[PDB]
Amino acid sequence: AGDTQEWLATVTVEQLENDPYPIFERLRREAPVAWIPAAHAWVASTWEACRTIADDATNFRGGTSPMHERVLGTDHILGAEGETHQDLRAAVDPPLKPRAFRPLLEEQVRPTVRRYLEAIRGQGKAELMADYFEPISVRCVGDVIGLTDVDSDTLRRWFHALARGIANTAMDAEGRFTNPGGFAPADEAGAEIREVLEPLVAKLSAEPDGSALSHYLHHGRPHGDPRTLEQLLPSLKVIILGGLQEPGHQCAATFLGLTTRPEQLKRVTEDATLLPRALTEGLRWMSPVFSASSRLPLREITMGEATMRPGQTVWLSYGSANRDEAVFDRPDVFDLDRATHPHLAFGTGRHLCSGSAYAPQVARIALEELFTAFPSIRLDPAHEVPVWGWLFRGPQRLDVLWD
Ligand code: HEM
Ligand SMILES: COc1cccc(OC)c1O
Ligand SMILES: [Mg+2]
Repeated sequence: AGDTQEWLATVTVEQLENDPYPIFERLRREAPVAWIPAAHAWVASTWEACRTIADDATNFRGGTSPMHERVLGTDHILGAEGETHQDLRAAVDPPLKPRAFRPLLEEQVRPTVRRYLEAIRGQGKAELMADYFEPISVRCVGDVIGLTDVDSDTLRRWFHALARGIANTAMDAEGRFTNPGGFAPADEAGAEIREVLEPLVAKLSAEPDGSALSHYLHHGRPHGDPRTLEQLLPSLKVIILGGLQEPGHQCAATFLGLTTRPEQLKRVTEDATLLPRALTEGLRWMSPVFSASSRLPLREITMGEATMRPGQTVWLSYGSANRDEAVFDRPDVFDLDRATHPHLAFGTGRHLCSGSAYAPQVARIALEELFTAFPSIRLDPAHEVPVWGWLFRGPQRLDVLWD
């Protein structure tokens, strides 16, 4: 145990961001829950540590951190419990259920996908993150969470700024931020978000219209007691971050994973019915919310060498859990035909991702149209694919060619 602690003292936030897999491989073997001094927080790395802490509503509550409070606000849906959590879920869940979104797939999602597809067609090359996956993700999600009138460039800037803020976790032994300037993008985005949402909230609070934000304010509420801006805003920032970022990362991770398996990529491009399985494997293989899910202990609780205390962040590395050798065979490989087993990329239990049904449908349509249009698509050998992050993880660029 002493060897493990000595090694953990050497781990930096930079190493976690740039080379997480060997770190989590060792943690799964030696410390299922471990204190990371560089991040002033615990991290759970095995499947069972993540699942147990995620699910156990008696000993753990929804997570938060000083980054969540700075970037999102204090009382966000991730941290909420009891009636407050059920009220926030009542606000945000209904539009994300299949009964609600099913018509929008062909009426809205596919036309949006095809608009971005048409813009890259004929080039024989693209950088799929900025040119395709991110605009699709932010537009298809933004259009269903009240942000139809925010352009894709702004939505992408917002999610990147908020995600950078959450990732700004370097802290000294006393828990003080060593890079407070890394919050400047999130502060700027937060002010812009509030300036967009505040007038809409004020208008729709008094004159509801059936739109997404109107439902967030009024659904499940007495007439005359709608939710207020501050009751919703931290949770809306949760969604602006992850709702907008994660689907593009699912697409990118699945695309990248497929390229590592040439025969599987070929099979998928010619049989779109395999896309749901590919997309599920993409989430397992490079979980977009790799470790940014979290819980807080409600009482002192010990797992192994980790004695966690109230108020301390326990990050759940679902991405490591999804790479756990005790659960999956050769988890480091993308395998379209992997033996069936659930994954934790959407979490589990009462905080299970509200978007877990909608996101795989956006990603399916995005990849269907891409592979139909460009069956010869491939990575450009003149570029490398930079992958980054341990809290939120995904490819930063996907330079491709096609014939
Ligand atoms: C493939 C894409 C996505 C992934 C991988 C993902 C992943 C996650 C994860 C890991 C959590 C935290 C679960 C936990 O702490 O146990 C979460 C929470 C949440 N996500 Fe998703 N997400 C995605 C897309 C979306 C979208 C598109 C939306 C909405 C438009 C959304 C809305 C939410 C909400 C509201 C929560 C909070 C649920 C709660 O705490 O009760 N997510 N997501
Ligand atoms: C810490 O921030 C987050 C963690 C997990 C999911 C999120 O958005 C859905 C999110 O915004
Ligand atoms: Mg230190």
